[PDB]
Amino acid sequence: NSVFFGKKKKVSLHLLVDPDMKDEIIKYAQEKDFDNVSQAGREILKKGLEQIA
Amino acid sequence: ENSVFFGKKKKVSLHLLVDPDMKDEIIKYAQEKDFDNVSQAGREILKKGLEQIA
DNA sequence: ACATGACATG
DNA sequence: ACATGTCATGT
Repeated sequence: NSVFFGKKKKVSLHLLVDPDMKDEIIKYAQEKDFDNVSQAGREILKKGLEQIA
Repeated sequence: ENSVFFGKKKKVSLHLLVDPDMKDEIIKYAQEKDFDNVSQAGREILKKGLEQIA
């Protein structure tokens, strides 16, 4: 991850979520990701994905 | 308005950049489970992820 | 590049 | 009210 030559750019993920859900993600971002919400969203999505398989 | 009084919550925008590989995975899940509705797949996935945390 | 939203079509 | 995308502005 992070910066390096040829690294593929990220793609826009845009969706509507419940207020409570977005708030949990924001709190999580402030405590673990330096308030970077999109970073927090990826970590949580990754955690959600391994629960699928 | 009405639905509001009974607890129906208006959804809010979550906009973030994701690695192309992860999006392909959210999309494959949307295909298998939500009739390709990526937003709905993202909610279900995010919820499972949040359930870990707390 | 990336992070956030405001615009902008179906 | 949703779903998805592209612009635009400040990092």
